[PDB]
Amino acid sequence: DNSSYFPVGQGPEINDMATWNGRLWMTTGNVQYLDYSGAAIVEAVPPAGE
Amino acid sequence: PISADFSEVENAPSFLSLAENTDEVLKPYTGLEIQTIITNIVGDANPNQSRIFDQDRLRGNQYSAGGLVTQNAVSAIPFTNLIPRTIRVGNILVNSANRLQITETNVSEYYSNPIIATKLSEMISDQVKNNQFSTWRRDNTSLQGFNAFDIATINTAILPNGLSLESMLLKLSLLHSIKAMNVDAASINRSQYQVIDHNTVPTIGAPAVVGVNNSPVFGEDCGGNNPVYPFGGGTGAIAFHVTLQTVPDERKSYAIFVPPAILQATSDANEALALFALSMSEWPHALYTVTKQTTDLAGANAGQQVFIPTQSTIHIGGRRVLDLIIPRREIAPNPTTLVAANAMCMVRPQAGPDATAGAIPLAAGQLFNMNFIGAPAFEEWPMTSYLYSWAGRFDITTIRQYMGRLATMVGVKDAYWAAHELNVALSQVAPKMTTAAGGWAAQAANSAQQSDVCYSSLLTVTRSAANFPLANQPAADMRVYDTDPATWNKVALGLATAANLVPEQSMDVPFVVGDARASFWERLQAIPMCIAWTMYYHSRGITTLAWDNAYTDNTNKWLQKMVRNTFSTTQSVGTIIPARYGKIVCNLYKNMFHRAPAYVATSVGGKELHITHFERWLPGGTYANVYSGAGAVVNCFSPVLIPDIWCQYFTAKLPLFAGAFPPAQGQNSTKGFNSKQGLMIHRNQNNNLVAPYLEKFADNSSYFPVGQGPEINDMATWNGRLWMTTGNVQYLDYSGAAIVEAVPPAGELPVGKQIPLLAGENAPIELTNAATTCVPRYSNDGRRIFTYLTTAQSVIPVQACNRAANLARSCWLLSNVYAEPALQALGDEVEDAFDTLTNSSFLDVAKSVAESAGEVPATKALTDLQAVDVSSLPSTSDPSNVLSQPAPLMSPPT
Amino acid sequence: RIFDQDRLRGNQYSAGGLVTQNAVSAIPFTNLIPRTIRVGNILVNSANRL
Amino acid sequence: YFTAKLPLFAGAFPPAQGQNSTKGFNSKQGLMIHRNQNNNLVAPYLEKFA
Repeated sequence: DNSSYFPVGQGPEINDMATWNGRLWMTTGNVQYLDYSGAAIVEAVPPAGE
Repeated sequence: PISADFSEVENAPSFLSLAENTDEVLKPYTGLEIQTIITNIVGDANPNQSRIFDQDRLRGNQYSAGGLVTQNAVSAIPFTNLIPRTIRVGNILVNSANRLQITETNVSEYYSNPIIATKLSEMISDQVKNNQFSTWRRDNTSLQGFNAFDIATINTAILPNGLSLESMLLKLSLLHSIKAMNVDAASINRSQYQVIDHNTVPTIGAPAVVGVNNSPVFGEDCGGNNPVYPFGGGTGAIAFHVTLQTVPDERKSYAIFVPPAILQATSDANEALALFALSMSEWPHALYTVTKQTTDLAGANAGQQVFIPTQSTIHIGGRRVLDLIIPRREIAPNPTTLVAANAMCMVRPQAGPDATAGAIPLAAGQLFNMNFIGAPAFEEWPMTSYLYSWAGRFDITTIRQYMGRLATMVGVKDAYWAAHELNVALSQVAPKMTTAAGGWAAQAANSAQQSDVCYSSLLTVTRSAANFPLANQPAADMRVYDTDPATWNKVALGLATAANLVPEQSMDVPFVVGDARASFWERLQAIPMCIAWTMYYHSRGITTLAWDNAYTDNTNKWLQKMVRNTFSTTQSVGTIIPARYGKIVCNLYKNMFHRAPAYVATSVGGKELHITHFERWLPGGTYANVYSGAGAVVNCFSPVLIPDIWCQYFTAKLPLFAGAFPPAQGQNSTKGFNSKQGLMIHRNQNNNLVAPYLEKFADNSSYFPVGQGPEINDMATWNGRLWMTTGNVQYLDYSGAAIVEAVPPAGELPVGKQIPLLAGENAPIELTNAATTCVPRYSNDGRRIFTYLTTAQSVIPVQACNRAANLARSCWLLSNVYAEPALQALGDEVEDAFDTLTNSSFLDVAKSVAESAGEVPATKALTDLQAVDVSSLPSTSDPSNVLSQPAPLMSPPT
Repeated sequence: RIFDQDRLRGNQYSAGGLVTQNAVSAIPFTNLIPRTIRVGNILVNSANRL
Repeated sequence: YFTAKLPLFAGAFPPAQGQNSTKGFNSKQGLMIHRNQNNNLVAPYLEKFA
């Protein structure tokens, strides 16, 4: 129940293997930081691949 | 609950059964009981994702008396706090013609849980006594950055009462309730803007703006950029002191310390100081405003409406001027020079980010010039202007952390929750009803009747009679506790403690304090209060004009008692005592909702008693009454505020006379009670008037005997509702004469407020949105009132009482559900993984602090060793004890 | 006032699902015989034998 | 109307009877509501794998 907005008072859970996979996606040269619908998030983002 | 068949209404509980004392423990009413019924959100959801902007109505299918079904029928949530100062008129937004609402509080000292001096105080007295052997004036007694001569004078002459903290927590809760409007429009109800202005439509996209002193009309701006108190009309004064010596003699006794434990955040602490100063000066310091974009019902014309929060107009009296005594950064000799002072103040106060005009003008961010001995001149600021500047800077999320540190010093859980109960009780408000035949009505735009409003207690809210600042004070509406500066100073420095003051964790702060949903949730907490007060006033038949004159009248001895006992105007042993019949309403609440109201203790001679907000109202107000469709007043009904579907769909258990009319099912529809129930029909000299089966005493009292009034009897009241719900009742004397009270145009009943519809909604039909239970029985001059029908009109209903005929009625098509309580704690909280990684350490360090109130690692056994003459230490000859109440024994005869 | 107590009264349910409130029916019997009948709003002599 | 026995998802909607008309299954049945980034779309209780 945390798929697009986290439920109030809760945040992401520790899970190593998922973080490992996230590093695998990042270490490719063209990662894209978006949300569940595929829209932009409010944080500033690196020029692509940095 | 809604009834399914006549078998269910016939087996409903009697009123006396629900008013019995109940002994069991019960959970607090968080308002989420109503949320899971009128909303998509069962269980949790993020407020952003839920759009509770559209979750602001009761919805359902309705069944008509004629057999048709009206799908997607609707009803407004009755309560609000916003007051329009600019009403839409003729599709064009314009200035309000009517003066603003006001409220008054009776603040005072009362005995609280008994208080006792701490070990730290004993150590201080021993330090002084030991110091007396040496001709050295020395500063052993300094604590937390305060002067040694100050800790000595804060350690003297304790007051028995106890400590409250309640008025402090009121001011904080009112402020929070106002800043909670500042969040995005997606999570405030649409209806909340249109309870009083039914011709406007708010826009979802843009958040509301919270300003100060902006109002167009009746001088509501309190001097604008140059401010004054809205009520007194004056201007305050505030001064900061490193030490108590620089305080002028006229007011060295009223000084308050500002403990270092607040301001410990690396978050701006100059603001936390301002919010400590705000919570002890007089409230309101200015009239807050909520400006919101809105549009015409056609969507055509757009504008910025102005609103006044109901929290911003209630007067909690107190202190115009303050001396705030700031902690010292570095232990040191008292700063005879200035640079020794400023570079050693733990915080150096400065004005907030807003400019002000008038005498002593303040540029934004201006710095206060510190007070110290031998200074060239004394310096102070007006406090209305000092508070005007920070007024835009507070917000919900910072109040949450503030109160989170405040909780660490003193427990604030139960006290805050009770203060929040007072908040809801005094701020939520609803417009008076319009009589009609059908399901909707509203008063003419920008009329005096449109804006007239009432409390959850069915008492009307008073209006101002002249432009602000008000020249003269209104009567008190309710009485609250006060917070003594003296024992505050004692408690903040660990020198004193009480069982209600035990320190708590920052996580214990109740959920409303943080959330953006809090406005909606306050809106939902006032309904059960009206349900309780409504069942109370409707159990007896007394009319509005009759309550209105009751306190004084000499026509009947019973009526004077019946009002004198509902208000809190009694005392014993120097403390407040709860109203005698407020306990009935409290019991009635506990029995219907299976939830316990928040309470606070009063110590009568050391015996604690619980006061609830049901028991602390004061006499003076007019009672709630409906208006005609033309605007003429109607006196004849008992007091009413809300449609009875609210009363009957949200209670776990209910009184019999108030149950819903059952659905048509084949042959059966509705039915009435007869002589087999102990009842009997009234007849008079006229042969064309018929009154229902009623009590047998009804035969022998055209006038009630003095010392006596109408008695509870559910079934006769039910029959009275059956006569009323036909479209053509007649309200008359035992003889068929007209009563003195003003009566509705024929066949009309009070009905709930109209609001604009969304696509797919339908308006409520017939009596689906009316009040029905308000059956008059006691006239102003002591007569009974009878509901009559003509003979031919009378035949079907009487047979319905005899169970030989059926009467058609409308109903909601809604089933019954009532949840077990959603949360025990009164605070939301969830383990994170780190909470589990670091569990036990927190669990015992917590308990090791809760017992550690007023403790230090040095014990008397160590500090004895350093003493010169141990036998003469006062801690030896005076072991400390809890002070008794009203006062500790003195001068005993040996 | 049993002058007005001269009918069967009650609610009726239709085959189409509507409810007709305050529906009525006459008490069938009598003994009085008019010898002057109202006709055209104007009262006139009876045409029929006793 | 012509089967001796039938699958549950295909049964007829029940007749109105006094208060009751038709009703739906919830989390007590093992189901749960779908929500997305949009705040103005709601989907029924469905499977948990949904």
